[PDB]
Amino acid sequence: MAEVQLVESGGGLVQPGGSLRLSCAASDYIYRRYRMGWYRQAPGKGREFVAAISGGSSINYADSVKGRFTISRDNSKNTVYLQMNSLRAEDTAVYYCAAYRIVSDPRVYWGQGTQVTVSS
Repeated sequence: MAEVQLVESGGGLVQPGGSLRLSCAASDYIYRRYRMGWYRQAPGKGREFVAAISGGSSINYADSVKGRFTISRDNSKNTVYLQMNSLRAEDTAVYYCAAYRIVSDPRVYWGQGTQVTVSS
């Protein structure tokens, strides 16, 4: 059998113009072959794409974060990072890591989310 685990950290409270760095640590099964993405959801709104990496396609960013957020990964730690710069109040949301491999797995795996609050 294989273990599936996604662990997010790095959320917190900052002011407009501030910055954060989120991390998503994945089990080996997931990290070696799945596309890994960040999504976010504010209360009352739908969940939306932020950025993604790996899984056989190139890095992709949502329009609303291009140039301000940067996704990367460290194979020695099985971890994906989201460097978040120039934060705006409208970036306030729960940020979720997700893993998906649509050619071979009918399941999307989600972390439980980390809260990002941008408030003056």
